[PDB]
Amino acid sequence: VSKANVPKIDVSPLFGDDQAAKMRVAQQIDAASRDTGFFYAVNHGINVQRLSQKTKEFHMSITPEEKWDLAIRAYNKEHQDQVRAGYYLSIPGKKAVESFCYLNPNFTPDHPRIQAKTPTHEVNVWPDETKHPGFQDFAEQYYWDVFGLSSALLKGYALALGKEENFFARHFKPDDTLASVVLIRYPYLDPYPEAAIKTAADGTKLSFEWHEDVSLITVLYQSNVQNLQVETAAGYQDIEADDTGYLINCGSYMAHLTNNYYKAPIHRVKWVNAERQSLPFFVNLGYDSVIDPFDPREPNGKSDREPLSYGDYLQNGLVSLINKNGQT
Ligand SMILES: [Fe+3]
Repeated sequence: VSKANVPKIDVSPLFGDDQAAKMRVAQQIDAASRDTGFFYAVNHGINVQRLSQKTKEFHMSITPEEKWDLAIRAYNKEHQDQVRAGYYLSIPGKKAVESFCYLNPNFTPDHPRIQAKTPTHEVNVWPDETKHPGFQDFAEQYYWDVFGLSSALLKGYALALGKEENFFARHFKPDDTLASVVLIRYPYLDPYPEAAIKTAADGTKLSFEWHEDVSLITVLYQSNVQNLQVETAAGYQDIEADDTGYLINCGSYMAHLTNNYYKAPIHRVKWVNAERQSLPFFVNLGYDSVIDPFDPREPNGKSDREPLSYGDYLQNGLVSLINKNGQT
């Protein structure tokens, strides 16, 4: 199995006003997006040591009682309003992964999308402050820290495609973004439950099967344990780990609006028996956000693809992904 070319891109110019330096970053983003589809963002300014530490404290200290109280509807019939946000339980002996998902902290009962009961909008659920002091504060802060990095990355993608730098970012707003953070624990288990290991067609043992991401872009921090593979025409290639950088890829909404010029890379998660974290931030726009599709290959950029509302895209995509790769 070969190793994927995943460049490390210094994204710091995207926070500045040196326009030529931003263009040189955008060229590297373009090149990566047309190759394997992945790159590492380095010099990003986020304290990822604190993120990993606080996440570890939470996963290791939460109890079965608390997990039921926080569980999404798939695990607790009482929580009919929690489809996205909450705890995703492991099943001892059957399912190893567990995770906690939270959404825009601005989604409160006062928010009009919550008042209207618009699909995909939910109010976050949190553990008791006294049992997990500082966790909610850290998690909400982190949402806005990674929001800020993601805004900057969206400027790079816009420039890469020959658009003005706010082309995507103007639709990525703190008041309505459907973006999510997922705090995923992959445990060390001995013996490891065979039910939690899938066998790929090529024989590889997997924790999560091939998929395209449901996102505009995905902004991922992982601990330093190699696990990801990307599909190329010549087969799957290993993505090397880097626990100081963020791993970035496009989701299927980017592929739609660029007429597959920037594809959403197909990728999968190898089984590795090691305690590790996987902390994605899924960059989603607003429920009514629409970007007119275009084709960067054409002189006039004309595309015959229908504009797709981001909310309808996200509702369909989240359900499709559960149906194909299983309830996480
Ligand atoms: Fe993915």
